[PDB]
Amino acid sequence: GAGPEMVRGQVFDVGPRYTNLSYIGEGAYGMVCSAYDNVNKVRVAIKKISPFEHQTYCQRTLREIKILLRFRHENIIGINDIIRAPTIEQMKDVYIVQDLMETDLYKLLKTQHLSNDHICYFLYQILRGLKYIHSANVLHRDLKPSNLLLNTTCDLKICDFGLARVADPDHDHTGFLTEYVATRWYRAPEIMLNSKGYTKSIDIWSVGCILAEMLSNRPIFPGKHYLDQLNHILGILGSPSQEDLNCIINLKARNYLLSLPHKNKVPWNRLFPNADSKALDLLDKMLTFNPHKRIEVEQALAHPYLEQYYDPSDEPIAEAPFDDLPKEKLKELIFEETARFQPG
Ligand SMILES: Cc1cnc(Nc2cnn(C)c2C)nc1
Repeated sequence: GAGPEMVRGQVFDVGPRYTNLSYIGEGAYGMVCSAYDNVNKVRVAIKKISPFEHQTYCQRTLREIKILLRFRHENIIGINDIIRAPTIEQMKDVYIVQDLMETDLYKLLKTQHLSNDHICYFLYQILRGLKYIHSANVLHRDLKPSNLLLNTTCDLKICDFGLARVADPDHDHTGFLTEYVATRWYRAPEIMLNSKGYTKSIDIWSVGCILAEMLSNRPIFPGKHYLDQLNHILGILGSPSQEDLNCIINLKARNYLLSLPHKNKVPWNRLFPNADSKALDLLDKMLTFNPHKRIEVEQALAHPYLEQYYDPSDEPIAEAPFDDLPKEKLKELIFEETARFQPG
């Protein structure tokens, strides 16, 4: 006989297939470990999910499961296996089995200086992954260094699709200071002004912020609270032009911007004196105030900075485009979506 494996006073019950566990880290509702896969004879990553108590955990779990099982791309993390009980009644936790990566960009940026060739390659793979996501009419909505995994040879995979949504550009408008879910430092200016984050331009902003942080090892706009985030953006971009204010029809939002003193643009090359001039030209185009003028993913890939990698024939798209449900229907939905990994 035998008993289930334990990590730090936690059931991490993945055996007999997955053994020899090491703690990696965690989040709000999951411990993450590596484990030796006895079938494929490789170490893998396993994330323990326990979402059946909160309906926002269930929504987020299901959304990501569905997206990652549909998606297939070298720059997007997949799901290799899902472990759960054979019945709904006995199902308490779900384990998601994924390729084991060495680290993430957040950890790498706190410890390592990136050469220009590393920055270039990382940015290429982010955008290549993002082209596929956007081609499926999906928005990631939470791109940040900790959601970018790296292997030992610096190949990059996008993870964490829990906040992802289908794009909805005609329902993007909202009022001033609308509360938002995604990570503050990577939030586009429009979120704080008049946007629900339903357009592809929201992810490009986040990629711009990540590019800036790769250049200096420091987040470019570290806001300490909701409206501070906009202070930081305007601090570097300067005051919006008359033309860009004219696109902001909502009066509360517009008049807030008109109330502020004039701020000068901080030149990119002053902020980043050792950066490649082409990297700073692309940065400028991704961190454009006005989301309609902001560069799109496919244009970013065609930018001179990425000419060593750019190859649209090797940058694939999705074959096709990709609520009020209680906890019990969401549990049934999660059970159903994970059925393909069961023995029999
Ligand atoms: C899904 C997933 C999550 N994490 C990893 N690896 C990782 C990240 N940080 N560290 C220290 C390690 C070992 N691999 C895959």
